[PDB]
Amino acid sequence: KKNYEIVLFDLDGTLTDPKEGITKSIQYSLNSFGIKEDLENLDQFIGPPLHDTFKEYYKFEDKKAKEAVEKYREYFADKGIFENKIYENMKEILEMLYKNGKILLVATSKPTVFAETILRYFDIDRYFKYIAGSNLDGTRVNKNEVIQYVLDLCNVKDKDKVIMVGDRKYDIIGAKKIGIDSIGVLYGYGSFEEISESEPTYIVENVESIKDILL
Ligand SMILES: [Cl-]
Ligand code: NA
Repeated sequence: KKNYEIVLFDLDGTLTDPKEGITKSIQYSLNSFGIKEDLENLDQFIGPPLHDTFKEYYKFEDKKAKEAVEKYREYFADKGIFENKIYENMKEILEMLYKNGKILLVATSKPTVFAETILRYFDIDRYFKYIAGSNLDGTRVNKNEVIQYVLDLCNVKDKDKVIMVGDRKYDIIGAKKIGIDSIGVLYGYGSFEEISESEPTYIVENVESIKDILL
């Protein structure tokens, strides 16, 4: 069994669930064009780019598609950003890791400002040394790039004591490009099919099981 000293976490689907704010932001946008939808029917739009949702599903023209994105962003910045749910038991495991002296980092494709806002909202920002996401109104940053960035801040030499925790293949692919171990979680947005096919170092069903691998 290996002793990991640096643990990286993705945000959405790993630490916190953004379902409420994302679906409500889409609903608000659709409403702006007179389209009524139940939030349950918008869950499937958590993940793909908004362009695909408005263009491929709602068949909005390129111009109407940008107006839809603007309305989404308006609601998200105002209220959507505060509509997240922390996964049950995550605060406890972060506290346990931190108290054992592990360095905890966030490496996410979500904009940094949003990641920091959310971690601050749940009073868990304090457990992370560095938090790295993408730029607001910028290009979505790839996972290997944000993982490398955050390790470089720690001036890491022994990459064997580093591990990435995430709920999507993108987290595992990122980890493999960097040459670090990974935990693929199943309680987020990645299916067992997806996670198992990405071949992470470990697979966990729930938050509590993270303890068994890291401690
Ligand atoms: Cl990557
Ligand atoms: Na995620």
